[PDB]
Amino acid sequence: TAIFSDRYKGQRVLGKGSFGEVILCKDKITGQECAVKVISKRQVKQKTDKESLLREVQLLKQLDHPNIMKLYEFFEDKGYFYLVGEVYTGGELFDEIISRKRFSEVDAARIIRQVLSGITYMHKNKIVHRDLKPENLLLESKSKDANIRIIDFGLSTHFEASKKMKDKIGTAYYIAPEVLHGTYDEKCDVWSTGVILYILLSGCPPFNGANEYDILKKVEKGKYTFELPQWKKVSESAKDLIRKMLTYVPSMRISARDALDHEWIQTYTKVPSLDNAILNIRQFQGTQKLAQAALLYMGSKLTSQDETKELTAIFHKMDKNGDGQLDRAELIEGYKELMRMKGQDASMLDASAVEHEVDQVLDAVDFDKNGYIEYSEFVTVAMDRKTLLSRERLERAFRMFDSDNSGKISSTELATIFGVSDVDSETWKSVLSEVDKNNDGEVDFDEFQQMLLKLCGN
Ligand SMILES: Nc1ncnc2c1cnn2CC1CCNCC1
Repeated sequence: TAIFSDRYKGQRVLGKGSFGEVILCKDKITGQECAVKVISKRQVKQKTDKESLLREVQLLKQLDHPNIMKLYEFFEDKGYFYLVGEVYTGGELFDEIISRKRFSEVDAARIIRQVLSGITYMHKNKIVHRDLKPENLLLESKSKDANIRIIDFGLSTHFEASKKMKDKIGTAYYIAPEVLHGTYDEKCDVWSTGVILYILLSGCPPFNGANEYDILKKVEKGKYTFELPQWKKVSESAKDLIRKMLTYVPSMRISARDALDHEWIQTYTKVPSLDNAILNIRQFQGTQKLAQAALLYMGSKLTSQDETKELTAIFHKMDKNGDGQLDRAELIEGYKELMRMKGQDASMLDASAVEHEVDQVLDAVDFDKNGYIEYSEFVTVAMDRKTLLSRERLERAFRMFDSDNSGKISSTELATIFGVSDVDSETWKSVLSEVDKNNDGEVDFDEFQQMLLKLCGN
C-alpha cells in the first residue's frame, strides 16, 4: 500500500518507450534520480495474472549485470504501473554510432559482446526479452567508454504489445520467425541480436520490404543474403556467426553463451573502417526517426482535437454563473478533471504537477494568477503548448533527414517514409496530389506538415 507520488516527483520527460512514457523522477527524501516507466492500464493489457507479475518483478529487482538495466521499485494503482529504475544518459546506441568518423568490426564486436553478455546472464535466469531492438540498447553515459544497457528485459511476457503503428516502428525487422507463429523460447533473442549484427556491419536490415507486412513476410521465409558490395569488406567469421544466429530452427540456432565463444567475438574483442555501413546506418536512422515523428505528430493533433473540446466542456459546466470567468483553483480543478477522464499525460503524476502546468500557461497568457481568468483563452494556450511542442519535434526530424540541406523531400523518399509509417500508398499519393499541384515530385517542410494534417482528418 505504498504510493508512487508519496516518494517520487517528476522532473522532466525522458521519452517514449514500449508500453509507456518514461519520466525522469527524483526521490523526495534521498534526491536519487530514477527513470520511471509509466504503463497505462487502459492502453496496455496484461498477459499474466497478478501473482505472476509480482514474482517476476521481485526476481528482476535482485538481478544485476553491467549490460542490463537496473530495476529498483515497482508500484501499482487503479490506472497505472510504475517501473522505477536507473537513469542512463548516453542515448541510443545507433545515434552514437552515426556520430563517428570510423567504425570497424572491432567496434561492432565489442558492442555485440556486451549485448550477448547481458542476454546470456538473463537466459541463465529464465528471462526472455523477445522485443530486442536498437532502441532498447542505451549507452550508460556520454563517455566514449560507456557500457550498453539493455532495457525492458522480461516485460513483454506480462504486457501485450500495441497494435498501433506509432508504437511499432522498427519492431518487424528484429522479431524472430517463431515469435510470429507462437512457439518461441530464449533463442528468439539470439535471432534479434543477429539482425542487429547484420545491420552494424552492412547498414541495411537483412529482412526488408515496402511496408510492415512485407517485412514480416521476409522474416517468416527467413532467407537473407551476403551479396551486397559492403559485405566484401567483412570477415568470413563475422558472416559465420551471423549465419548461426539467423538459423531458422531455434533448436539448431546458436545459444547466447556459445556466441560469446565464437571465433569472431574472440578475435575482434581481443582493421579497416566500414565507411559504407556508417553511411547506410545514418540514412536508416534518419528514415526511422522521421516516420516515428510523423506518426507522433499525427497522434498529438488527434489528442489535441479530443482534449480541447473536452476541457472547454469541463469548464463550461464548471462556470455555473455563465460569464466565462474562472479562477486559478477552478482552472486547476478542471485540468485535473481532464486527467481523470483521459489519463494520457504521464508527466501530470499528482496534483502538484498540474498546479505547475496551470501556472506555466497563465504566465504565458499574460493574465494575473490571483484574479479571475477567461477560460476560453486558457484552453487555447494550454493545448498549443503540446501542439507547438510536437510541431517542433517533427521539424527537427525533417531537418535531420534532409542531410543535403536541400529543403525538400523527394517523392521516392516519401514512399520510403510512408512505407515505414505504414500509410497506404494510394492514400498519401492522393494527399500529395492535393497539395503538390505543380508536379514538383517533392515537398518542403510546410507541405509535408500539410500532408500529415490531411492524413489525420484535417
Ligand atoms: N533507463 C532509462 N534512462 C533514460 N531514458 C530511458 C530509460 C528507459 N527508457 N528511456 C527513454 C528513452 C527514450 C528514447 N528512446 C530510448 C529510451
